[PDB]
Amino acid sequence: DQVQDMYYLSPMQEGMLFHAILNPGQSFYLEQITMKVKGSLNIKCLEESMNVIMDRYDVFRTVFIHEKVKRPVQVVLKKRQFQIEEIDLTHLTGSEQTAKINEYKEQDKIRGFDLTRDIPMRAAIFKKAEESFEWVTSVHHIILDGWCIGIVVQDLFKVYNALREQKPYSLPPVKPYKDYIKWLEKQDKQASLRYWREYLEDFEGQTTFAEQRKKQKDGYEPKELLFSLPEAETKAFTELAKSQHTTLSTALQAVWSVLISRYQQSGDLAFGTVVSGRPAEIKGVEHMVGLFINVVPRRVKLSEGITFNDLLKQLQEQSLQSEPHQYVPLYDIQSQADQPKLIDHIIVFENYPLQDENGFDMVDVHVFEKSNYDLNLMASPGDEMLIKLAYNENVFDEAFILRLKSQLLTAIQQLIQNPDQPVSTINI
Repeated sequence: DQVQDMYYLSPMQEGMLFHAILNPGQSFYLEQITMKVKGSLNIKCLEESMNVIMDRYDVFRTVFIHEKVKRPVQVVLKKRQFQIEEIDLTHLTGSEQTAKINEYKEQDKIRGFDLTRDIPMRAAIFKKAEESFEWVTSVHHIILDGWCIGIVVQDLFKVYNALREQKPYSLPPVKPYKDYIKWLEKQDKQASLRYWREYLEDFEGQTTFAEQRKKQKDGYEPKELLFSLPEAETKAFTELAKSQHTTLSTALQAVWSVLISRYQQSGDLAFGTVVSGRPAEIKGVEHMVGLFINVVPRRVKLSEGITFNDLLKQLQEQSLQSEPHQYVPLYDIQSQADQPKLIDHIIVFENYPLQDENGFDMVDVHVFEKSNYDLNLMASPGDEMLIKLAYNENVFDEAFILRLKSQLLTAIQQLIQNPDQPVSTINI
């Protein structure tokens, strides 16, 4: 028997499987990480390590069954042999190499995975010269969300550097993903839907930045504007969040709420927020690897005279309230609102972005994921906080995105200088 265990899918996994099967070739749920290596890499040993990781993390050994079954199940296989696709490009010119690697990345996006058979993760390493490699890893988020990859990479290099130097290693114990499925089977699914319904009671709908949306035919032209919050502002922003017993993520969502209240001319608004999805009742949940994070609606109410510190408190409390119900798929929430466009942009605060020795230099790490919203506000910590506006240029002009950058920066500065004044006083 190849099967170690078999159990049901989380609601989000089930939604993901259904949409993946029905929309093949479209890059859904696919993350592609490109690592450019400069230095010595022991590929054979890297492969050995990957297979240690295969046995360490049950999600990599999981496949899915949906045919001739009453309800889909995920099956953990006792052992699965991983193999790196190693490609030697050394006999090609530099332009040939790049074309070769882009060709691979483009066909890889279309290929996706057959979730009923494949390991939902693969790796190709391209050798371009003696000490230069390009290492493309693809993964399906039904087994591992984007905020988990770092954990796995860290363990992979720990195994790798021990194996190559012939040293012993030990790794901390990790709970299996089934433990999260078991936690989910104790939750009251109807109470969680009721939570979202009541939270969203009487919320009416909103096209964000409607007067700025280009009304063109459908299509996605992905663009990005990257910028940073200067260190002194970043410091004061962080101090304010700490002093108010909240997070940088919540503080940024609060500032964004003020900006959107002005464009929408309204005090009742919504946007999507990526939440961790990790239940505190699950001892050791921070070390688990699998699909946890979710996009949920954030609804913000701005009354007359509300201050920034008021807003920080309103959002911090609702985050905590929401925590037992973060497993509900957005689709099911939107159906409880008879509003398929309840939200149309999101805010993503990523504490530990993969994109910032082992005997080599990591020259660059780039992440690709397909875009599901026409505007995405993305931020990560640092001495100067890193902010990205990722948008669909077929909808928003670059000039408008640039105005949004200067408004966000001036709104941060003004709300941290006067966090106890009505946010209606801020000049944007």
